[PDB]
Amino acid sequence: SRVMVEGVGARVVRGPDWKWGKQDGGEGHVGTVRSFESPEEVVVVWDNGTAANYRCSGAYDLRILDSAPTGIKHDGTMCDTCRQQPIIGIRWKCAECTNYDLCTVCYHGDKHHLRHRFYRITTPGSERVLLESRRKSKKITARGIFAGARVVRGVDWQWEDQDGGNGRRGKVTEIQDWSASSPHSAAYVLWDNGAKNLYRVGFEGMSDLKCVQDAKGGSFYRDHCPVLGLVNIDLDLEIVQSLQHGHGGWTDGMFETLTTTGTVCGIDEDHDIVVQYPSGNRWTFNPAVLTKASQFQVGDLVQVCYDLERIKLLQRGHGEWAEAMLPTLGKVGRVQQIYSDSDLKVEVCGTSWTYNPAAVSKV
Ligand SMILES: [Zn+2]
Ligand SMILES: [Zn+2]
Repeated sequence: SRVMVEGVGARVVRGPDWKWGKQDGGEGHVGTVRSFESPEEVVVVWDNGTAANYRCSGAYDLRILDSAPTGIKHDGTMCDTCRQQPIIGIRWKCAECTNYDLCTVCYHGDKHHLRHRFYRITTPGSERVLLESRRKSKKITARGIFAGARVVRGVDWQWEDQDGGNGRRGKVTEIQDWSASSPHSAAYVLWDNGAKNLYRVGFEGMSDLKCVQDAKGGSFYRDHCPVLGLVNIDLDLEIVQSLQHGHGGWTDGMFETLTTTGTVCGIDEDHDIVVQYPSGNRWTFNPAVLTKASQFQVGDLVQVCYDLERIKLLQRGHGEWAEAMLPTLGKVGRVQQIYSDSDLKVEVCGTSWTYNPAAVSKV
């Protein structure tokens, strides 16, 4: 029979029955499952330092953002984008393709087709659950202990005064694997006093760090998470690797580039492109490997499309159509925010709406 996996170290966010205000630091803010008091109650240490108990039965206060730090895996599978094998964490199987799967990073990282509906397979024992397309679903940004975060020592600290002392600060440079069997479970810190090291952020449910300034950890499809209880690359890795022959090559530190937008910090002598990512990493590519787009900027004034057929198509295709939007057609408005799924929050007619970026034009 199916049973709950009491996965200590799972990275979680607030769930559908959440009623505890801003205890997590806000929606999309991340925490670590420290332990289970029972099969109904779980202890979470949020990245902001707050420890609290939550319901994981009948009522569900939490969603799983990443279970990979627990080591749970799906032997006999491979992620067809990044080639992780076995898939560690939640398994995401494309329902519309033959024998195609993604890991959680590639799934939330918008790899494969966003209009193809996936199955969520949370555990090896889970029945597969058909989801809505990512293209039509709400995407938010994770916040907490991620690259760029400003941190102090956390509750489970046992590393002497490596930080220079309790309350001394440092910056997370990179989320790493504490061990091969527990990915995404550690954070490398550069302490302000020049010291540096790797600390547990999820490994064995440990919280060595607490951010005083949380950072963005990339975006995810919130309602696709199971309840508990510049330039981008859109080309298949085998392509990338052989294209990289004589243009910087490939190393296993570059997988960030497959799902994370990087910025062109330069152009070298062999006409290859140097690219910097929020990790702090620089990487060099054959220009073929890279593709650029995302047009608009915050504060841009734009005109809403005035072809109703087209704007209906555009809004529906992106899961954001409402008849109430009719008075915005042809109106000029201001880009308030560029969402992670490329849609736009636009101030128009004294309200805000979410628009497909093709549904507006720079004025
Ligand atoms: Zn993957
Ligand atoms: Zn597919």
